[PDB]
Order: sequence, then structure tokens, then C-alpha cells
Amino acid sequence: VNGNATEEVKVLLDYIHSLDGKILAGQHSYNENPSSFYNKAKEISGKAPAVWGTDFYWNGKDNPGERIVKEAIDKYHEGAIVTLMWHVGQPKHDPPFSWRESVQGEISKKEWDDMLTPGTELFQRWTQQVDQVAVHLKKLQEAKVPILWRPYHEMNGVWFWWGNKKGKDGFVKLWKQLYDRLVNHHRLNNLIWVWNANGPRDIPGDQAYDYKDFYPGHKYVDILATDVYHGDYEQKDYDQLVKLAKGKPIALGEVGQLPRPLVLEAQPKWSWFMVWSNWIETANSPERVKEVYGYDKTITKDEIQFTNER
Repeated sequence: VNGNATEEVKVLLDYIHSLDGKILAGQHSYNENPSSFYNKAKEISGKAPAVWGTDFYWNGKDNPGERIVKEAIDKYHEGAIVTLMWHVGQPKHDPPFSWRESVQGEISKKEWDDMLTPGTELFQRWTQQVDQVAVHLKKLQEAKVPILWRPYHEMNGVWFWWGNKKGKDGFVKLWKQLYDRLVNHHRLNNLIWVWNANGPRDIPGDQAYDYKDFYPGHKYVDILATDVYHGDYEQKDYDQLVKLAKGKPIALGEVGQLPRPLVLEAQPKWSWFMVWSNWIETANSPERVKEVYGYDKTITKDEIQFTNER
């Protein structure tokens, strides 16, 4: 969607568009030890994941960005595909951001509106929090690393402060404001924009609403993704996301229980999956990890081949 996209983004997006039934194996790690569960997945399966993921979440004393960037460049240099997300507290707060009180804290309609209104204190504070991540994305651009960038994820859920914000002044306006700041202000051209929702559900106190109610338009999204835990690979949910994506790639942005081959045969459009940290052990038997990593359509790091290198 970025006319100024770098060559590594165009190469990676062409590769993802070419998967046509194949799926990249991926693994997320907490940024405190940003490859610890990537390495565990390799120990369990015998193969390194194709996709390496971590998170800019500033939950501890120190800004994690430098540590993340150093390992992302190393993993890219090792041949992995890099994905990054960003748990973050509210503009009204400072890091480290409390999980319960900030990331999942309440936000008023006025505070939300102010964060989307240039000139207010909350908009100014929001720009500063964005810039604390942008500086690291810019270092990754200088290293020529393309990023599967998944900001403000699970936005159809009710649990995050940015969640369940409907209407033209809701989530889609936050997405576009972040897009403008990163692409136009910071001239970040190495990002692939992954709009990463949650599987919908109508559970009291724990709802996640329809995908389309939070989609900012094709102009602002490269890839659509969803998070599927408990093995809940519903065919109808897959059909809903494929319909919204209208030819854009889709992916399993987070999973716990891995998708079995039968699920992947029925749902071939998933372009990657990313297991959430130690769910690689707690939600999957070693046999299941090996079954999925060994499936003929699953691509691990050693198997990535860009068509221009053949």
C-alpha cells in the first residue's frame, strides 16, 4: 500500500503472495529474551521457524527497543522473516505500562477523541510514545530489514484500551493517524502493514466484534491477520476474513494450539502462523509440533527461497 516501499518489502510481499497453499512456521518470544521461545521451537521441532516475532511492549524499567533491534537484525541476517507488535499503555500514562491498569485500562470517549485531535495534550503525548518506537523501526530500515508490522492488534476485542472503538472516529482513525506518522512523518518505507484482529466471539465480558467494523480500508492495510487460541479454527471465521481481505494475504497472527494438517487443507489461505511464546509447549504436544512443522506445506527457515534467487 506504500508507493515508496523498499525493495526488501516488495520482495517479501511478492513471496507471501506466491505461497498459494504453503504456510510459514512462526514463533513469538517476549522481548526480555527475544529469541528464547524461537530457540525452544527449534529444539522441539528440529527446525528453526521461518518467522521470528517479538513485541515493543515497554513493561519493565528500560526501553526494550535497542535489544529488540539487535536481535531482529541478527535473525534477519540468519534468514528469518521478522514480525513486530506493540503492546502499549494509554497516552495519559508513562512507561513502564501496567498490563491491567494501562494496556487493558479504561479510556473515556473524550480521552480517545483528544488523542486523535492535533493540539491536545493527549495527542502530543501519543506522538511521543509513537516516536519511542519509530526510532527503532528507522534503525531497522537502515539495516534493510522489512517488518511484518502488527500495531494495535485484537482491536475488535473489548479488553485493550484501543479495542471496540466503532465508527468513523473510532479505531480506523487511530490506524490512519499511526500510518501517517510512521510512513509520512518518519518516512518508514520498510513496513508491511498487518491489520491483526481477534477471532470474533460473544462471550459476556470478553466479546470480540465483527472484523469489518474496525477495518480502515485497503489503502492502509497490506495483510489481514487474526488470533486463534484453543484450536478454534472455525471455517466461518476464515470465510469472514477472506471476504474482507478481497485478495490481500491473510495470516494467523497469533495461535496457541497449532493448526492441524486437516485444518490447513481446509484453510489453505493462511500465510503464516505465530505461536505465542511458551504455548509451543503448554498448548501443543511435541508430536503435534513435529506433525505441523513436518507437514509438506509448512515452510521453515531453511526452506525460504525467494524466486529471484533460484
